[PDB]
Formats: sequence, structure tokens, C-alpha cells
Amino acid sequence: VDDDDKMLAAEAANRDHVTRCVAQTGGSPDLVAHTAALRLYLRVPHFLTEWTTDPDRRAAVSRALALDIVSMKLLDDLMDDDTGLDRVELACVCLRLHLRALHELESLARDPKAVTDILEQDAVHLCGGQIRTKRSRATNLREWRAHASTYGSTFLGRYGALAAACGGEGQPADSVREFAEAFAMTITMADDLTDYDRNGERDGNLAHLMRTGAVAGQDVVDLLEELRGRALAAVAAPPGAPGLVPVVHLYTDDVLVRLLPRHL
Amino acid sequence: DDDDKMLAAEAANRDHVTRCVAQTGGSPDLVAHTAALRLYLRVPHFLTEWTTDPDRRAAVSRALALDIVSMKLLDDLMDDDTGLDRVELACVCLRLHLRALHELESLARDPKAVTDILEQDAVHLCGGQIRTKRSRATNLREWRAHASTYGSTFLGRYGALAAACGGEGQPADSVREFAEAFAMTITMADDLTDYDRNGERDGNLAHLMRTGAVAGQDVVDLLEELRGRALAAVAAPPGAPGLVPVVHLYTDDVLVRLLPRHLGEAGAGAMATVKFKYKGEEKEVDISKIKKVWRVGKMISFTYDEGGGKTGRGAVSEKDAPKELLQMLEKQ
Ligand SMILES: CCCCCCCCCCO[C@@H]1O[C@H](CO)[C@@H](O[C@H]2O[C@H](CO)[C@@H](O)[C@H](O)[C@H]2O)[C@H](O)[C@H]1O
Ligand SMILES: CCCCCCCCCCO[C@@H]1O[C@H](CO)[C@@H](O[C@H]2O[C@H](CO)[C@@H](O)[C@H](O)[C@H]2O)[C@H](O)[C@H]1O
Ligand SMILES: CCCCCCCCCCO[C@@H]1O[C@H](CO)[C@@H](O[C@H]2O[C@H](CO)[C@@H](O)[C@H](O)[C@H]2O)[C@H](O)[C@H]1O
Ligand SMILES: CCCCCCCCCCO[C@@H]1O[C@H](CO)[C@@H](O[C@H]2O[C@H](CO)[C@@H](O)[C@H](O)[C@H]2O)[C@H](O)[C@H]1O
Repeated sequence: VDDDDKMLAAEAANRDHVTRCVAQTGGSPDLVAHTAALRLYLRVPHFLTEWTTDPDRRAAVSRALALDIVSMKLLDDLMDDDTGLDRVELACVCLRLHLRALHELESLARDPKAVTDILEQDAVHLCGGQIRTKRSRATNLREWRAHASTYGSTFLGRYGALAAACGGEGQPADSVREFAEAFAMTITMADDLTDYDRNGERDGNLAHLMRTGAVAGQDVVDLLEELRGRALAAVAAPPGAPGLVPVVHLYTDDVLVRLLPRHL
Repeated sequence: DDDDKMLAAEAANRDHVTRCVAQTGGSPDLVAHTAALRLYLRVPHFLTEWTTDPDRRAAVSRALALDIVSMKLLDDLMDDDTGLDRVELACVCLRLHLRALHELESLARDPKAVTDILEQDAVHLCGGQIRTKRSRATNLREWRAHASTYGSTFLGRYGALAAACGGEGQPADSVREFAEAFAMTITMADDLTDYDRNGERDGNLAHLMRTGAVAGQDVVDLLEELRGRALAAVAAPPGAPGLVPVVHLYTDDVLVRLLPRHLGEAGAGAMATVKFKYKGEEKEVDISKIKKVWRVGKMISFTYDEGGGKTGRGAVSEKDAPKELLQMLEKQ
């Protein structure tokens, strides 16, 4: 019925698609549960596919994306080697999800070629940015936003792009992406402001900068409002994706109301 | 000159790969690490041998390299023993891979060709790598099975892609039957080549053999079976004749260089023997029991070792002489 019902049912669809795949490739119970806990990553393909009208195609695209996004997160876990999962399972499963994603994605694009074009377009900016990020810590909001604009904006924006290519009409590609890129920074900040109490982890960068006073409350607030506005702007372009308006709001207020206080 | 094309191809592939790794933030370490993947940068050359256009062959050969290197980089990441930076490893892996997909698809006979191929058996490859790295094989049957995934399977996909992007006249299944045959030969070579690095202690097949759990003659047989298989696939019309010496070169390298390091005294096992009929009796003598041997026309005359000091004697037609006794002739 309501929209929260579709999101919830999409998340489930995607989680199940992902796990069937993880298990039928040899991944273990640990790994299958690991991937099933990737809550927001399994839900975001839903948002990126809001412009897609056919529900059949929407579902298909939605999960092909969940597959690749899960894959990239597995790789990120592989490089950091801190989750306690088996590196072999991690590398092998990761690769297998990605290959299924390409395949399913290309089976849905107008032009199969569009998928690799997109993934290539800024592969250097993303992988290059992922290294530099992990290399040096940022020391102010400006460095933070730049660092974040890669493992966040660039990373999620490619999927907005793919989502627009595997969806057909009723799709304004630039805007879908503009949306993915703003929403990403928002959730990135949140993830950077949440600490979940795991081994040798400590405090999110941005969180740290906030506590050292090196980054000000109002500026983080400013930023959040900039991203909110930018997201709303993108779901308004024709033909809009009105459904994302409450979503934009939900996650943005969430950081404002819930998370920020812990640091101010 | 085909050894000249080869060398030139490997340098080209090598530069393509180090431009990428460096342009993406890979450090000197890593750039140096990818430059050292010899066979991996050279093998794309053999896969494109059926390619008639030199520009296309070039492009496919170097794009195949990006991916193959990218795959080995991921394997180095799962093992975490290179001492290289995990991040850079991961990042660079993905960048090459993406470039690889883009390049291969720009040359493909069909837009779904590349992902069709990478997908066909992603499970067989991936689930297999996990099986392999989990249980050590414990006889040849097991060794051949494991090997046939990170080896035959892994490469065959590239053989298949090579044909998908090699313009016209590519006998697909053969290009690929070659990749899989040849891959296993090379995998045996790597399991028996000892590089003496951080835990790169003793190849499973090398171990197995030292443990006598695997029979030299059985390992010679397989090489021979693999050789035949590769030669046949290179013969299918329109054939890739130039790969024939390539096949022999690698197969023989294992037979002649690597095998001995692990068998030792005798490779075959069927210890050579001579059969004759001295003094009414039927006799057989080990070629290791032989002392002296000479030729008198088309007969072979010789002496051997019997009960302690006691000397034995015999003469056989050179047509009845084991290849191993005749070698003593042209040695004596
Ligand atoms: C989507 C594109 C944008 C990228 C930005 C990141 C988006 C996700 C925001 C928060 O993500 C969470 O990160 C946690 C920490 O990294 C994970 O919990 C981790 O720590 C918890 C600690 O309680 C454990 O329970 C979990 O098993 C373990 O996965 C959790 O799975 C994941 O949902
Ligand atoms: C080769 C590219 C492969 C794709 C990589 C991106 C895929 C999407 C995963 C994003 O996951 C987030 O990645 C951040 C960085 O990886 C982590 O932040 C952690 O690390 C950041 C940079 O190292 C710091 O800014 C944060 O404070 C710290 O919490 C964060 O927890 C994690 O949930
Ligand atoms: C290809 C189809 C079938 C797949 C199986 C792969 C076939 C194996 C061929 C030989 O592999 C060699 O193994 C070495 C292992 O040591 C590599 O050096 C690696 O290790 C060296 C130390 O031993 C370092 O100096 C190098 O940087 C590092 O690349 C070397 O370059 C590589 O050619
Ligand atoms: C998800 C799949 C993606 C990666 C696909 C692999 C791409 C090419 C990798 C092949 O490289 C070889 O891999 C073997 C196995 O990884 C290694 O053997 C080592 O490990 C084997 C199994 O763990 C044993 O059979 C051998 O004895 C031992 O030398 C070998 O040295 C290494 O050069």
C-alpha cells in the first residue's frame, strides 16, 4: 500500500537476492549474515530506482544494483580486513556478486555498452580517491567533504547513472545522479557520526574533527542543509520522483536531530 | 621473429598495465609488482594468435592483460602475504578490471558477449577457488580438479573472451580448449617451480610427489595429455600454427627442467632393462647393472654386474636394445 511498504518489500527482495547468491557460491553462514546486515546498502537501490515506472523492471534493476553495491562493500571489507570474515570467501564472493550484477544490469540496459561506459567514466576518480582518502586523514570540513565525495558521492552516483540506464523512459539521468550524489554525502556523514562499538575502530573522522573543535556545529548543519536542498532539487526536475521527498527529509533530519547532538 | 612479436607484445601489455596502476594511485611497490607478472603479461599474446588484424590483436591482448593482472592482484589481496598495501591492492584491482571491461566490450562481436562469458561460470570459478584454498589435494585426481579452476577455468574465460573480441575467424571452442590445456601445463610448472618466498614453501604437487603420493610417470602422462590437447586445439581450422612451438616449449620445460628436481634419480619409474639369452637362459638386466658396452656391426656387446664381483655377459641386436643402453654407447 503506502510507500514505506514498497521500500520494505524491496529491501527484503534485494536482501534475499543477495544472500541466495552469496550462499550458492560457497559463502558461509557468517558471510551470508554479514551481507544480510547491510541494511542501508540493500535499501538504497530502492531509492535510486524511484523514477522507474514498470514495477517489474524496477525490481530487477533494484536488485542488480544491491548485488554490485554489496560487492563493493565486500571489497572495502577485504581491504580493511577487520570484520573477522574469511578473506578468501570475501574475495571470491565479492567477485561473484559483481559479475552477476554486470550481467543482470546489461540484460536490462537499452544499450549494454552504457554499463561499462559508466563504470569506466570515473573509475580513476573513485579508486584513486579511495586510496588518497584512506591514506591521509582530513583536517577540516573542506578536506572531509572532498574525501567523502568519493567513497560517497562518486560511489553512489555511478549507481544513480546505471539505474537511469537500466530503467527506460520516465528517467532524467543527470537528476537521478545529482540525487544519488547529494543523498550519499548525507548518509555518509551519518555513518561517520555513528559509532557501533567494533574492534580497533574508534571514532568517525568527521566526528573526531567535531570534538576537537576543528569543525563547527553550524557548518555541519549548513552542509546538511545544502545536501537536503540539492537532493530535493534533483527529485523535482522533470519528470520528478516525488516519493523521495520524505526520504530526503527523513535521513537529513535524522542526522540533525539524533546524531549531531551526540557531538555538540 | 614470432619470438620477436611475443616480446614486443609483452612489453606493450606491460606498459599498458603500469600506466594504469600508476595513473590510479598505485605506488612504486605495486607498479613494480605488476610489471613482474611475466607469464601473465605474455599469455594474452598466445590467446590472440588467431587474430588476423594486428591493431585489433594489440588492443585485445592488452585489454586481456588488464583483467588477468587485475585478477591476480585480487588473489594477492585475499592472501595478504605480498607485503603490499591492502588498499592500493584493492583499489588498483578494481580500476584495471573496469578498464578491462570497457576495452573488451569496445571490441566484442556482441554487447552481452563479455558479461555472458564472465558470468557463464563465475560460480564454478569462485566457488572453486574457495574449495581449492580450503582443502589440500591428496593425490593427482584431486590436484587436477583443484587446478582446473584457478588454472584451466580461469584462463579459458580469457581464451573465450579473446575469440569474442578477436574479430573474424576465431574458432571459439578451440581458442578456449587451448587456454585450458595450456593453463594447466603452466599451473603444474608453477606448483613445481620453487621461488623461495614468504611461505611460498613447497608446491602441493611438488609435495605430493616428494611424499610419493603422486607418481612421476603419472605426472609425465598428464603433461603429455595436456600437450596433445593443446596441439589439437591449435590445429583446428583455421589453426594457429605459431602456437605449436609455444606448446612444446612450456611442456618440455616442465619435463626437462622442473620434473627432475622432484623425481631425482629416475623419472619414468619403469627402470630400463635389457633382455637377452646367455648360455641357453633368458636374462634381463637393469641398465644400472651394466658396466661396459660397445658395438660390433648392428649388434651390441656388453658386460654387467652379477653376484658381487662376478661379471655377466651379453650381446643383442641393436634393434632389441633399450634406448638407455644405446645412450651408453654414444657415451662410451
Ligand atoms: C550506501 C552508500 C553510502 C556509504 C556510506 C555507508 C552507508 C551505511 C551507513 C551505516 O552502515 C552500517 O555500517 C556499520 C559499521 O560500518 C555496519 O555495522 C557493523 O558494526 C555493527 C556493530 O554493532 C555490527 O553489528 C555489524 O554486524 C557490522 O556490520 C552495518 O552493517 C552498516 O549497515
Ligand atoms: C575501491 C573502491 C571500492 C568501493 C569503496 C566504497 C564502497 C562503499 C563503502 C563505504 O563504507 C564506508 O567506507 C568508509 C571509508 O572506506 C568508512 O569510513 C571510515 O574510514 C574513512 C576513511 O578511511 C573515515 O573518513 C571514517 O571516519 C571512518 O569511519 C565507513 O566506516 C564505511 O562504512
Ligand atoms: C596464467 C594462467 C594460469 C594461472 C596460474 C599462474 C601461472 C604462474 C606463472 C608463474 O607465476 C609467477 O609466480 C611468482 C610468485 O613468486 C611471481 O612473483 C611474485 O612473487 C615474487 C617473489 O617470489 C615477487 O618478486 C614478484 O613481485 C611477485 O609478482 C611471478 O611474477 C609470476 O610470474
Ligand atoms: C576468486 C578467484 C579470483 C582469483 C583467480 C586466480 C587468478 C590467477 C591466480 C593463479 O595464481 C596461483 O594461484 C595458486 C592458488 O591460489 C597458487 O598456488 C598455491 O596455492 C594452491 C592452493 O591454495 C596450491 O595448490 C599450491 O600448492 C600453492 O603453491 C599459485 O602459487 C599462484 O601463483
